[PDB]
Amino acid sequence: PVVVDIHTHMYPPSYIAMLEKRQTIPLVRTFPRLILLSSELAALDAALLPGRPLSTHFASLAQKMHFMDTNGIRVSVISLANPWFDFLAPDEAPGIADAVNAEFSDMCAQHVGRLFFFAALPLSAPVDAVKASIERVKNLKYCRGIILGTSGLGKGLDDPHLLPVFEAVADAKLLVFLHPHYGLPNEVYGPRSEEYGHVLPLALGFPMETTIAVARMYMAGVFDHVRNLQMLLAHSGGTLPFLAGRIESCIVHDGHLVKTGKVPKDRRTIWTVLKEQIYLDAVIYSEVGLQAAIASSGADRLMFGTDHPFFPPIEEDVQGPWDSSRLNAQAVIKAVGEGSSDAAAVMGLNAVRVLSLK
Amino acid sequence: TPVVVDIHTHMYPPSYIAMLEKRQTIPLVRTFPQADEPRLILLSSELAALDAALADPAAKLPGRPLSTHFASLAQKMHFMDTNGIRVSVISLANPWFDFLAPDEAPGIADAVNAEFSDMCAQHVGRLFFFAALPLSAPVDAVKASIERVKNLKYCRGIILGTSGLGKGLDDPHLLPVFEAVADAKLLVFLHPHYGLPNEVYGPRSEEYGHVLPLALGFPMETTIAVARMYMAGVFDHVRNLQMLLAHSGGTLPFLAGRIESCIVHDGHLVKTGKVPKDRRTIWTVLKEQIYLDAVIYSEVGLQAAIASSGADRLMFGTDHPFFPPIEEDVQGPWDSSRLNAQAVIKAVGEGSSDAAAVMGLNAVRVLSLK
Ligand SMILES: [Zn+2]
Ligand SMILES: [Zn+2]
Repeated sequence: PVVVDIHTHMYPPSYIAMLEKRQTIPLVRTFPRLILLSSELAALDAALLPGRPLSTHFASLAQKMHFMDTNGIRVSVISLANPWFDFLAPDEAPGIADAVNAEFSDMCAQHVGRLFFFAALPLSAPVDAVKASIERVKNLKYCRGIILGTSGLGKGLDDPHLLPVFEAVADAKLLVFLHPHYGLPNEVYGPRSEEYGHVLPLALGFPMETTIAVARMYMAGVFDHVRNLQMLLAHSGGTLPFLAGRIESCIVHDGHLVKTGKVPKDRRTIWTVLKEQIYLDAVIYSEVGLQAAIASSGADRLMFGTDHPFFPPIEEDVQGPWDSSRLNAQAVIKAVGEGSSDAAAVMGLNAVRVLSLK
Repeated sequence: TPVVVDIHTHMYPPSYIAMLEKRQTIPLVRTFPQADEPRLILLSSELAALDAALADPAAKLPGRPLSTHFASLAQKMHFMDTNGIRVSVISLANPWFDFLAPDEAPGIADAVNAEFSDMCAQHVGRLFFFAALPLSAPVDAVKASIERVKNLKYCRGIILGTSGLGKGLDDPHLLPVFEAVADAKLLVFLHPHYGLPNEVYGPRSEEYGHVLPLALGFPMETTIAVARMYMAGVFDHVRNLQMLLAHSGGTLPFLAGRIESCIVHDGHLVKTGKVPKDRRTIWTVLKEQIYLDAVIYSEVGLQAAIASSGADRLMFGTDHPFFPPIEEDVQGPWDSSRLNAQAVIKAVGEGSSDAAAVMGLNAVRVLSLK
């Protein structure tokens, strides 16, 4: 069966030009260096070494195909990487989103049958412009969904003004790939965080941000309001499979919510949402986490990803197989067994079915 | 029939409650004219509701109800009898002595710890305790308190929060505290309280009750604190340190793989020699120096915890009395306790050797509960 990577990124050339133009994070400059995160500010100021290196791996389509060929991946569903268009002024974002989504469509056309994309949306623009962009991207060749950050329009996913956006994407039958970026306020990592490289913001901040975003969305009733909405969660839902039971217990034991009628007997539990409206990527690095994800959403709702090109080997050949991909592939084998139907499903067949790649 | 032990179960002695009643800023206990039962206001996430309640009689009561269960030893024993628990290892709840002034802290801690010992003496064989420390005081005052704690009947460990001496658990000033407790063979029960900066929950945070700070803030706090300890090499510098993590390690069993991948793929750490071949992985630490409570509410989470630390390193708890049933006239076991017992049964099977271990025999062995 076919191996599909649904969590894989590129920065197209026109997007790169935007980051070198910028004065504040997010930005790109030579010391090029990719400085995307708030946690990287202290290292940047000391260097004005900071952030992570900008490589050919972000920008080159040839490099993407080579990665796929050397890591046993047949199909990639590529997306613009964080932070997308969030920093752009409301009047300019639609035009830039258009140009970038056009570049992705054109890239996919270069390797017919091996490349599809999640489109990025001009979420700093008015809702009318966002809806216009949605209608445009659903008619671009090779587009198979939307990538969305946790901040939504700027006030998170429980923002009432975002509901028409959710409705529009759902009605268009576009899968929403939710992806972190803002992490947690750097103060939580304490006065020694610089000593630990990027480990705390990447290993903890990102998945925690995703969990909080989805929990807010769930608590605000978004999934009930937009019943046809389907969402794919980055990094196996962040921590959601592990905390789902705790969330449920805290809800049913919340005095205020129960007494104010927010916990009716017929409420759809987070477990139900996890099985009905949520897909999970398998970017989790261990069969321990992966088994929890499978138990939460079902093996028919888990999808292999690599997070290419963010985790290259540090000492091994960057042109050879990547450990950061192998770890996830091995997690699948260890959890459900090599050659099994579950393995085939997670490794690509689920994505083929859900994204109509067949 | 195997002994059932609850290792995550709390009390506030009347003297401690008296301190909170006198406080003008969180943490505090306050009575409002609307209700009769006092309000327990412990968390920074509760400040907005507290300020609104002080300025408006129509606003919702802030914090949670200060039920009699917090101070009543009789109600603790009733709870144990009605929930099939033979032994409780009780502990002062958050925020312990963290808020006390340095000068006063050691004396108060010593007295409160003495009170816990005396409570345990009331029901011999059924009650043990984790002691709390005066961590706002100088490190040598803390070490003096650990020495006293060593001498107390029924004490089997230390409970503490994530702030340490004030700079978190990776603070090198805290290393001798870990050394002293480890040398004393006192298990360290790490428990959340401080959560996350409230802005992370967004502008509609006040609409979701306590769900976000309790369901997310608490376990995330625990995960961050332990990850900091791990990255700072605390588990390597104090090889005999044994830690019990609240709420099945927060999120650690689910993120352990991600943490490991981020380490081995960190350019800075690899290039500066911080990822040597002989590094003890988080998986190794989880099997060798970490115990996990089973306060996770689902077999899904529980199975991940078991795979991470092993069935011999998981311990049943209830978090009594923080999650009472909301509906009146309710009889029998608390749902919040029953959920955890059912999670164990679903994960490892009723009457199994693993079930006996998680439900009490692990605690009996590790904490020498006879
Ligand atoms: Zn990514
Ligand atoms: Zn507790």
